[PDB]
Amino acid sequence: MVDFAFELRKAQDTGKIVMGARKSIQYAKMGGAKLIIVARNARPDIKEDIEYYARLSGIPVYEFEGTSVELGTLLGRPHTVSALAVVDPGASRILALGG
Repeated sequence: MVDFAFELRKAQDTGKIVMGARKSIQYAKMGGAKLIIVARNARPDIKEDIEYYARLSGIPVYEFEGTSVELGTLLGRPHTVSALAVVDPGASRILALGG
């Protein structure tokens, strides 16, 4: 099974990700990510904008089952992260979550 926590870290360390709602929306807009991940408690309008821009470009969106606190912690940050975009999956299987 594709293990979200492990593969996300592996993408972070061997590929390229960008963190936060601001950059995640930008990258969805420009068609410059391969997956957008949102925390379950991402702000409704931010979820909706991400889902919309990703749909325009054919970019899958995956909702992480935990909070932005948990997502931040997984990503090695002492702050919330409510969304991120995987630009390059590196050696990871993270894009399998896009279905």
